[PDB]
Amino acid sequence: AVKYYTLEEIQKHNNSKSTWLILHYKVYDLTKFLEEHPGGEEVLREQAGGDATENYEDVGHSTDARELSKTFIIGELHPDDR
Ligand code: HEM
Repeated sequence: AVKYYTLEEIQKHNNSKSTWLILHYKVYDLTKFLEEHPGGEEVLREQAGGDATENYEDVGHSTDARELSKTFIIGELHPDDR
């Protein structure tokens, strides 16, 4: 099965308690990854609650980074909001 979230509910996860963001229509919960991110947490918090696909691809993450990102996927963006 697959869980779908709307932009409306995703935007609510941008506080000290929860940090979600969208990348290529997938929703990631990076709450616990903020302090481990080699790129720092400020760059993630700034994109929280929205689509950060361009900024993500702009930096050109390595293969290993993309493999690791999969562990943080909690669902996908609802088809109606794409
Ligand atoms: C999906 C979660 C993400 C994972 C697993 C992740 C992982 C990493 C890793 C492992 C690196 C080290 C370099 C590399 O291997 O490419 C890195 C660097 C970096 N990340 Fe991320 N990242 C994520 C999302 C993002 C997002 C959304 C942004 C910005 C909007 C971002 C901005 C950066 C920057 C600026 C660097 C440093 C690049 C440099 O020093 O040249 N990352 N990230």
